[PDB]
Amino acid sequence: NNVEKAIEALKKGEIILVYDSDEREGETDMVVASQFITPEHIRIMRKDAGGLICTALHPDICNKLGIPFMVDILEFASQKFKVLRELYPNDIPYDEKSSFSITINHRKTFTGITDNDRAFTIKKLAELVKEGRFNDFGKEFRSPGHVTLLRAAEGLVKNRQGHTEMTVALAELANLVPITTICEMMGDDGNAMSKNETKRYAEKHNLIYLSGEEIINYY
Amino acid sequence: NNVEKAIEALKKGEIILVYDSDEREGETDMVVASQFITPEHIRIMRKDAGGLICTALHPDICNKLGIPFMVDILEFASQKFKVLRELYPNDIPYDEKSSFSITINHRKTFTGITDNDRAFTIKKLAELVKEGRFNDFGKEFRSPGHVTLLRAAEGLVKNRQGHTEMTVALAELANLVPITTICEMMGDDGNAMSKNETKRYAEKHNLIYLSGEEIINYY
Ligand SMILES: [Ca+2]
Ligand SMILES: [Zn+2]
Ligand SMILES: [Zn+2]
Repeated sequence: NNVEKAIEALKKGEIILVYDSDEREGETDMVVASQFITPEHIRIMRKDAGGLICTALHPDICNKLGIPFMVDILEFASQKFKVLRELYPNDIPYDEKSSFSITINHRKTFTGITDNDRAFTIKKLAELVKEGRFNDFGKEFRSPGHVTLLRAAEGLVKNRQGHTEMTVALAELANLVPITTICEMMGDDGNAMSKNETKRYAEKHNLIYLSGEEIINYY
Repeated sequence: NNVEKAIEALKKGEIILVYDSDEREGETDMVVASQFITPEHIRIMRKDAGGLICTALHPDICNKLGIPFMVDILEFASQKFKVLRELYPNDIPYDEKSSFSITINHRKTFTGITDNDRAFTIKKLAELVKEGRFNDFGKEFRSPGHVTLLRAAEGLVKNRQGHTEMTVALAELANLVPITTICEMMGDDGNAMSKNETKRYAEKHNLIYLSGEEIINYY
């Protein structure tokens, strides 16, 4: 129904809005299939959403490339930088653990933060995966950079119900490269844009709007 | 006089604009003293600037906190995570190393991304430093988070002339806690907002428009 529409929207390279849940973060993210990302998508995200621009990757891709969770990197590096051990995220409110990963940048980009640079870098990642050029990964990108990556949990929505898993799930259902770029919608009252408020944005912009349970049930 | 003008502005908790040299980044960053940060500050930055919201710390503050360069952490972790080996920052886009450090969220924040959460996270960090409670760092903050920290170079603008050093140097002259929060301004053409547009922006909002080399020369 609504999910199907969302799937069709993704194949056409459009942006969809996704609400997680009232009991979890209670935030709405703008979503786009990374293989169709454009400079215009980013400009719209920094302007109309305002959160962090992140690109979520399916666990299968992360494994083929050896991409780890950021916490695993810090935990290991604490042997030399002790303070990192003190910063461990053992108390995250809305969930057990975060999906944060490393941050990259295309060695070809200048500063890497402009809309053109980020869309370039993101489209390149999605393209290298779709073409199976895994051996060219380390060659095409560097790190750190300005493009933040997220790693979706093994089993997707079965073991974790975050925007990271949900959006990747939708891309899999659409038979696309399981890679998505998401950004949270912030409000003018210093908090996250309300559910009713993001919903309006969706209808007023002809975009499809979904909630966590809808996607999870379809999966 | 132009620099001292920006100084009086920083102490008043105002946002100042800085345009660096054209032979490096050729961009304009929004700048404000982190100890005087507010949700509105973040909101303005994400809407009219759009870049990455970063907090730059004086090298002395970094050493007392144990905060290293993100490149050092990845260089070390590459012993276990091979993917990081092929991403060695040997082709540094600008100077020698990236000023990028770790990302953090104060533990008493919820999602960390909202304007209130990020402003709280930056203000509490300024408070912790000003009160000299360095050993409380891990007690109050967690990593990774939604705010990106930058580590200024030893000797600041004397050894490195990046946005990170110029803005921190200012905080020193202003006799404030040497911690600043910066956001690069993005243009609608997909690139960084040009100097002509930043000047016009500074005028309409009546904000100081300081030059990069002016700050260094005065230092
Ligand atoms: Ca989140
Ligand atoms: Zn989320
Ligand atoms: Zn206090």
